[PDB]
Amino acid sequence: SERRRLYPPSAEYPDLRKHNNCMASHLTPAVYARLCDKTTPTGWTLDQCIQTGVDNPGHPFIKTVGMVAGDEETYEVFADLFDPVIQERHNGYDPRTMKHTTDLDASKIRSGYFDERYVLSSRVRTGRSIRGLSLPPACTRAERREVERVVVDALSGLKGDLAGRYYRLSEMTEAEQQQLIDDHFLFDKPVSPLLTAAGMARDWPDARGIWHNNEKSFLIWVNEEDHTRVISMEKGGNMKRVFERFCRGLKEVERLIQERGWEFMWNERLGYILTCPSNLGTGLRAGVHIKLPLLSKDSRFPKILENLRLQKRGTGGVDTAATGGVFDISNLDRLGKSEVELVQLVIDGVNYLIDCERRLERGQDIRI
Amino acid sequence: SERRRLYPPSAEYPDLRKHNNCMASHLTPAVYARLCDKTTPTGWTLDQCIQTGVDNPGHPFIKTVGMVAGDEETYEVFADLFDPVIQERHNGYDPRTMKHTTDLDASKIRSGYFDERYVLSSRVRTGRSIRGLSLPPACTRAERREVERVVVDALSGLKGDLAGRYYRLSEMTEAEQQQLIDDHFLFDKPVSPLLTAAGMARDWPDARGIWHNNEKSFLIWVNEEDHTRVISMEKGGNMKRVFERFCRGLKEVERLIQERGWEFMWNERLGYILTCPSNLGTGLRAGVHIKLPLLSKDSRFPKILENLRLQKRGTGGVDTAATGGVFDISNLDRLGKSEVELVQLVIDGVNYLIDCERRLERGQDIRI
Amino acid sequence: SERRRLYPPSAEYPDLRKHNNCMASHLTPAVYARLCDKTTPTGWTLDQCIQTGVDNPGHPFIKTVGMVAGDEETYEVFADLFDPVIQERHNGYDPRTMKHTTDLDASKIRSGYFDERYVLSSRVRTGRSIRGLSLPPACTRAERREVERVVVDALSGLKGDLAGRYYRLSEMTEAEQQQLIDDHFLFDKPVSPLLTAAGMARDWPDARGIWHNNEKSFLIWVNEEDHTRVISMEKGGNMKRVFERFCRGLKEVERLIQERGWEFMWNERLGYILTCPSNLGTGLRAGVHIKLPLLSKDSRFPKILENLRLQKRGTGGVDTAATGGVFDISNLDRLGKSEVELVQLVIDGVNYLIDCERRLERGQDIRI
Amino acid sequence: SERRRLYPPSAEYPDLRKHNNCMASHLTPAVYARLCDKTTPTGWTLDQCIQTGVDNPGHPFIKTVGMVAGDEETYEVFADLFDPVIQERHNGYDPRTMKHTTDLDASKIRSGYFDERYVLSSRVRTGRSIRGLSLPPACTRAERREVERVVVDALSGLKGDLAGRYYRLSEMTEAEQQQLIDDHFLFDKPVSPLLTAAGMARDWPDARGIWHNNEKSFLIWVNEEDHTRVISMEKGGNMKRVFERFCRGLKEVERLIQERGWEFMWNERLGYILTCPSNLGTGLRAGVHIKLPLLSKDSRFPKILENLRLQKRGTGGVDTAATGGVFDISNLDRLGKSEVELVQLVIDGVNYLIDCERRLERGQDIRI
Amino acid sequence: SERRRLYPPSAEYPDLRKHNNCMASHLTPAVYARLCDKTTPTGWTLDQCIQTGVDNPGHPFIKTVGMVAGDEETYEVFADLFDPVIQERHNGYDPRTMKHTTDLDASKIRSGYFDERYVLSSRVRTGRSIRGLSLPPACTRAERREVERVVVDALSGLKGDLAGRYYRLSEMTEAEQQQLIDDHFLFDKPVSPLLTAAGMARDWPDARGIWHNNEKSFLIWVNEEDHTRVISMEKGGNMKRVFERFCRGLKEVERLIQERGWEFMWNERLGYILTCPSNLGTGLRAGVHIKLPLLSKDSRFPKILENLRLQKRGTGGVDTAATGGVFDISNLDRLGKSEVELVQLVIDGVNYLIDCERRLERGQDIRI
Ligand SMILES: Nc1ncnc2c1ncn2[C@@H]1O[C@H](COP(=O)(O)OP(=O)(O)O)[C@@H](O)[C@H]1O
Ligand SMILES: Nc1ncnc2c1ncn2[C@@H]1O[C@H](COP(=O)(O)OP(=O)(O)O)[C@@H](O)[C@H]1O
Ligand SMILES: Nc1ncnc2c1ncn2[C@@H]1O[C@H](COP(=O)(O)OP(=O)(O)O)[C@@H](O)[C@H]1O
Ligand SMILES: Nc1ncnc2c1ncn2[C@@H]1O[C@H](COP(=O)(O)OP(=O)(O)O)[C@@H](O)[C@H]1O
Ligand SMILES: Nc1ncnc2c1ncn2[C@@H]1O[C@H](COP(=O)(O)OP(=O)(O)O)[C@@H](O)[C@H]1O
Ligand SMILES: CN(CC(=O)O)C(=N)N
Ligand SMILES: CN(CC(=O)O)C(=N)N
Ligand SMILES: CN(CC(=O)O)C(=N)N
Ligand SMILES: CN(CC(=O)O)C(=N)N
Ligand SMILES: CN(CC(=O)O)C(=N)N
Ligand SMILES: [Mg+2]
Ligand SMILES: [Mg+2]
Ligand SMILES: [Mg+2]
Ligand SMILES: [Mg+2]
Ligand SMILES: [Mg+2]
Repeated sequence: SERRRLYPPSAEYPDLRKHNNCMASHLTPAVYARLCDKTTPTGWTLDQCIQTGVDNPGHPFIKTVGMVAGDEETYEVFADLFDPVIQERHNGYDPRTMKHTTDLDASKIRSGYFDERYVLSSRVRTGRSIRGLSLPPACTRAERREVERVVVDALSGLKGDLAGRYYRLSEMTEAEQQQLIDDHFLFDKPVSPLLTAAGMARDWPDARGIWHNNEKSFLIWVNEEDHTRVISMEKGGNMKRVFERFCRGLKEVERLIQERGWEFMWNERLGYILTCPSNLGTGLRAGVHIKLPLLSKDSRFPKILENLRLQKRGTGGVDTAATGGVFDISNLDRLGKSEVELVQLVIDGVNYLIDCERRLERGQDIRI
Repeated sequence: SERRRLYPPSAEYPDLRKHNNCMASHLTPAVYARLCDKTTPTGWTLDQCIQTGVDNPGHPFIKTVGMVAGDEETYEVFADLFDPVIQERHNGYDPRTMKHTTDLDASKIRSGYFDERYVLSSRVRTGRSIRGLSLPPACTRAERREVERVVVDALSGLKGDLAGRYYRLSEMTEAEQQQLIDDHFLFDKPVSPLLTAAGMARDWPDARGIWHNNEKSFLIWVNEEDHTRVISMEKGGNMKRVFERFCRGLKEVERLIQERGWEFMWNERLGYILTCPSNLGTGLRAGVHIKLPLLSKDSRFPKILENLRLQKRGTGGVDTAATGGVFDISNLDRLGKSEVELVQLVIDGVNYLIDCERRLERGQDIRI
Repeated sequence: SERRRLYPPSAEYPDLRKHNNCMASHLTPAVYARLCDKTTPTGWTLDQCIQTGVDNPGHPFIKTVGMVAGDEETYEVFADLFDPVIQERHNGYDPRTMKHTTDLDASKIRSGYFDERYVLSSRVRTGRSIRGLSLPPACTRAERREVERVVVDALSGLKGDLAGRYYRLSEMTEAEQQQLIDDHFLFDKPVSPLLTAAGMARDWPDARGIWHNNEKSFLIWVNEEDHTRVISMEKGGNMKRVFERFCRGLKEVERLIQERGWEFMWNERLGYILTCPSNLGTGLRAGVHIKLPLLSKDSRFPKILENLRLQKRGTGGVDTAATGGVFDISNLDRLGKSEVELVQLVIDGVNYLIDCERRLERGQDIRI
Repeated sequence: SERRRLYPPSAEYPDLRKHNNCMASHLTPAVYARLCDKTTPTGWTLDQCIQTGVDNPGHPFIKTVGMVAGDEETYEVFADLFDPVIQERHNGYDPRTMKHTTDLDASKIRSGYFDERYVLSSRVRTGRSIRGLSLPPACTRAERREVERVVVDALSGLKGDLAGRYYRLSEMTEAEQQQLIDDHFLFDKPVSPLLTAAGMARDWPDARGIWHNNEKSFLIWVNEEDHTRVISMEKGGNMKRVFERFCRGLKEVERLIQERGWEFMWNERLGYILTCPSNLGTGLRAGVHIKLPLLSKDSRFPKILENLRLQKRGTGGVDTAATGGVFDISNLDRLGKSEVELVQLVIDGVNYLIDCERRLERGQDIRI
Repeated sequence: SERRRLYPPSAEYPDLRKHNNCMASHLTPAVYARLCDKTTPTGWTLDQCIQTGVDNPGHPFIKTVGMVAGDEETYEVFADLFDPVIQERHNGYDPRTMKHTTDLDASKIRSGYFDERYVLSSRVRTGRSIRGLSLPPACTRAERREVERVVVDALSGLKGDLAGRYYRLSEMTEAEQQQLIDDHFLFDKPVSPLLTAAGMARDWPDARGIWHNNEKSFLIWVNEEDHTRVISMEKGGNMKRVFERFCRGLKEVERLIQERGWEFMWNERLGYILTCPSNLGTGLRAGVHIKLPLLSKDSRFPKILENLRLQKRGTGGVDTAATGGVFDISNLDRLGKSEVELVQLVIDGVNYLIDCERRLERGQDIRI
């Protein structure tokens, strides 16, 4: 009968009295009640959006957004809650008002060769989603396999230095996977609290893989946390070369993907659409491992990092803790700035941190 | 969204831990859960069926059914709950298995003349509903006005001794209504707990009325608790004449109503459909007021009345209390027996009560 | 078939040729026809809105609105009929044009101490509804129980002077309920014509209760006529202290209710949404009992009360009559004025009344 | 809203207190209420079925059925009312139980030559409906034009003696139409009470016509009262030749119609479906005009005609009255008997009438 | 279940990596994804629109549009893809912005008499569609037969010189059809790649025909590639007479068609709606066969033709190749210019070609 009553929205309201994520900070009964009936065309709902944040009040060693997107329409359907979260997460960028700009030209990255005695590694990463296919939080098995096929067929066309091979996760022995992970190449096993709580570990390891070139300097993760993750690595401090290779490889990958009639999720308001709102815009993370000695001598690190808009994760893995003083330092914000700007910002911040190696002098300037 | 959850049926289950009506006795969580989604074509629901019983755990000075019907389909839609209630209320008659038979022949009711020193009044009543129109618990204003028009137009054709007039309740002064009520002719004001709790007092006194003959021995209540209530009264103990007049007048009224294309609610399983399950079948109540000085001398009355299947109400209605020793004693069951049988049963029971009035002897036989 | 015809709206139009309530005054065939198809999302309809007014043309000893709301959406869905009624009931306030403002500050209400020889009691009351739950006229059993649980859990957090206990109506003996009612604390039994006609007495006494502090100066009625009624009472003429306690207790109750994810029905156009349109806005009634020998000497009372915008009800109960010259005099209008303004208005009116009623002089100024 | 009530079926029940047609005889409130919601796939309803009977209580000089069909499905959808009417109209044939048989063989119809001094004309007629197209009572303009095109294209193939031409009613001058009607060839103007009341005169004379052979002994009415009416006429009493020509022409017409992918409405339970239930089965009417001076000498005619199952219409149509003693005497029943049987029955009845006509003796045997 | 996923639009995107038609040039993944859900009221879809272009990447000896329309609504529903195609196909005409104008006046077309030693034939053609009926790509058998009936009935009214006869394709022997085709009168057999791939050859030769006058100078193709194709032919270079006859015959045909209540597909934005977007606007093709000896001497022919906006097809048939040096040279664009303008343009271009024979001089001016 239509006379039966539904549970009022406040009855479903989550208990966030001890949570410490942006979703919990920006979620109110009014917003929840307003959005609790809406749904994206593929069936994504607000509860599925905020489940990861509800289940994870903490999650060291960083501040978590606590939300994910199930498809492209999510960011538009639930904008009333995503917009404040995006604005807070990206230090003031306002998706409602301003637009995002992207340029990939390493030529404007003049300089950018770190001290080889302090870095030991440099990486540049981005993510990409295929339009028309649900994101990992919501994708079914068929959609995930479709993403894998599209990406593999497109990547088969890479030639020259970028020429490489695809390795299916389900077809590689445990020893090979462990070796790849320990070498910082392959993505870790599905143990991240966000990955599990959001539902991105379903059907593991089906349809996940890694496509890498022979030198293993160019890599592409398929179906780990985004549809694709394009990575350029180098065991050194030559961020300039890493970024140049990353730019050319990304351009080639985009061209080959678009050749087959597939286009990437993208809108000028948000840039490139990805699952975590923290990866919107460029989705670019340019970072470096940093030397164990000397940087072990820092005391007021968090304030300096926050003022430089740099995020510090432990050694390999955001879910891990720094061992021996080695830190993965990268940019914090990815939306509102272009890739060249973000890479230059990372270079400047890391150079500032290096200059702050006061093993011979004293005093830190912080220098907001 | 379709992902929202409804209140489970047990959440709506009434609290009947102190109720004393047949609905409360025969209502169980399984039945409520099974029937809580169903609804009659006009929108009647189980909650509306059992509201009067839920709101009225007590209601002296009789045992109440605690249910009503909103339309003809109710008794079929919610039969899983009405059938046990009907069976218990009508001392074993099983609506599922057996059928109801009706005969209105005042020839086979020989005798039936009480002692004028003990009765002082004799009345015979029945009810009738117009098919296609909602019952008073659920009828809207338009439906009630339609019932009034149909009944008044049909009754305009009564001729001879039965010839009479219609008096609209909204058009009679308070003094006239009080005089009619105090004379036991007109129905009382809408104060009955069943009438109020079931919703039969909505829009009072709109479309309610009384059609009576000049001698006021033949009366018809329009829209009080059933669509029509046909009554034959006589200030005496001559039940034979009262029943003869009642039978002929009822036959004429039925003929005139059917002449215009309207038919009465009726099915051979239940007989004549009325709002209260206690009035099903014949819907016939034949009773007599009883002497004040004499029957005040009874002590074990309730057992004798129950064994004779006679119900005792106070003078001036069921909601009042007997004063001075005058009681309204009528038949208790109306379904499964024919009108002639019920009238003969009432006569036999009243004669037994008169015989038991032994102011000169002692000892009551009870005589189940 | 779709060729079947519906009863035209005028066929359902109520017969209000003798009614004396605002609904009857402002209801016209055009409005009824326009609104007779609409319905709130929960199924509330215009007929259910106006049933109480249709059934009750009179109801001394005050002028009745004759309408109720089944949920929050009602006031918006049937605004074409509620707006004129609200405007007339609240002496000119126009819900369409102007806005409502609320301030609960016991600082700006200086003075407010009556004469102990003329008052004997001072009370301040307000009502509150939980958003997302149907109002008492339309609420089901599950919704009523949900309201009770939310309110009881929230009120369990009151500490200090306000600390108190909840008493369930179904679990208190008749003697205790009678003692509480006779002491002016508990709400009366469900006999009010409005309460019965509107359908607010369904399932009584299930899920109704009273939460009061140890001193019984702070009380909260649960599910009588609104979802909650917050009351602060004191046997004396010290309205200042009563209002201060009322303000602080109300603020604490609102905070505790909102802590659990529930919010009160409220919109700046109408203020706080309640069942009766006469309680909209602040929903605040500040009143005092009156000494028996004294105000019994008044003769032109009604004009003075109307000019002061004060309502006069009998001793305890709007449905009762004044006995021994003891009157419950409170403010008449609740929407368009703030709580401080209403309390000051009540104080000024009562002080004027005390200044009037001259056993040593003669002549009443009326003083519009 | 779904809470609005519909007019109860008895409110729409027709007033048949003075009607004298089979529909009025066999229509009861129960049947009307049961069937008043049903409808054929094309939208035909019971009211449209019985409109002609409701509007025409009388209609001399015969007994009328008072019903029509809007399409093939009607006879199945409203069988609960058509079946008793068909049974009464066709002297006991039971559509529910027995089946209809058809044979068109002019070999087994030996004899059949009336007295040329008494007949002056012999005619044989049948009707046919095209399956998939609404009947004249319900057909739209497009459907009527489709019927006309199908019939004309099929009839263009008639060769030899049957070769003829189509004449469109809208393209023939009033003088030509009057001459054709007065010669008993063309159908009369749309003035029949049945034709007008049922709705078969809509858009007249659009898409109506007559296709006749050069000798005008073979004719086909298009869209007058059935989709097609096949007629074979002759002057004199040579019924055998008329029936032989009728049979061969009908067979050829059926073959040509079926060649184009169209089939006739037909089911073994009812035979050939036509608008009026009186034309079901064979739909065959074989009749003769009869002598003016002579049969004017009959006195007990109606009983003899009824006992012979012969119907007597006036000359120049059913709606006219016999002039000068000339009568159109044909078979009364068309369903349950085969065409050969019906023609033989007509011959036997007319021969009996001739034998009883001779006034040289006295006494009529009636001879049921 | 609603949780099942659909193939993403890019999965259905056609593979056009080697196609050479305007649809392939102007089709992009974004447009396909945007339009792949839409559909005209009759069920036409984008895939059905572009099937012919997808299946035919080449098709000498001209540039093909690669699209067709299934009904009138197509050009509006899929305008996002048809508009750029129309603009490119009609040398800059913008359907979104500008409007189309039509005038058929053979008075303002003075001159127009070619050299009889170079032409040997002149023809003027247009197409017309009946509003409310699906176009040949999507029309069912019933719709095609309806078009045939409407056109034949209308054309039966042609009188005088234009008087002619209809010849049904299914009723003419192979020899007659071959003779008509070889004489350049009848349309070729259904072998055109566009006709087959678009679905215009379904049910061949049902409901196709040719209506021509006795002199065979005025012809009308029924149901070949448009609903109607009106043609005026004449051996020789007297284009003025051909165009005059064409104009008067077209006006008469339009009048006769409109007399019966049928109107032609037409809107001022696009002109006359036809299946191929290359025939929009006037739908007019005025052309001439050209001399074999002399025009065989052309060397830079294609550039001259393109600059003159003239299209060159082989001898009879767009799908055939020029034999012996005889070419069918007509106007290329049909939308944005009026019929008189197009005919004058054709005359000027053909005269320029004649003057460029240069059998006695040297040098071609091209003369854009
Ligand atoms: N500067 C770096 N040098 C080498 N490896 C890195 C660097 N930054 C990240 N990685 C590798 O990336 C993997 C996953 O890191 P994660 O915190 O998930 O980064 P992301 O945000 O790109 O997922 C780790 O196994 C780590 O070894
Ligand atoms: N035997 C009787 N004699 C006189 N009046 C009677 C008798 N029985 C019932 N009544 C009258 O009928 C009225 C209503 O009685 P009630 O118990 O409601 O009857 P019902 O069973 O028809 O509802 C009362 O005012 C009462 O006086
Ligand atoms: N000034 C007062 N002093 C003591 N009790 C009061 C006062 N005003 C109202 N009450 C109590 O409130 C109860 C209900 O009063 P009612 O007319 O319903 O007011 P409300 O409009 O708040 O419901 C009564 O039982 C009465 O005793
Ligand atoms: N035996 C006959 N001879 C000549 N004409 C006849 C004969 N029977 C019928 N008709 C003609 O048929 C026409 C219509 O008759 P009608 O009663 O409508 O027959 P039907 O019921 O078959 O339509 C009349 O004009 C009448 O002249
Ligand atoms: N100038 C012309 N003279 C004679 N016949 C022509 C001429 N132009 C076209 N045709 C005839 O038209 C027929 C079909 O030509 P087609 O290329 O389909 O033109 P359209 O675009 O009008 O269909 C051919 O059989 C051809 O003989
Ligand atoms: C650790 N997280 C969550 C976040 O960035 O807030 C990732 N999206 N990787
Ligand atoms: C008193 N009652 C209730 C009952 O019979 O149970 C009436 N239906 N009158
Ligand atoms: C007495 N009433 C009715 C009214 O205020 O009109 C209450 N709502 N309490
Ligand atoms: C006269 N009628 C009606 C009837 O047969 O009842 C015709 N159907 N022709
Ligand atoms: C040859 N074609 C295709 C085209 O014009 O592109 C025809 N529509 N005739
Ligand atoms: Mg990661
Ligand atoms: Mg009663
Ligand atoms: Mg109250
Ligand atoms: Mg006829
Ligand atoms: Mg062609």
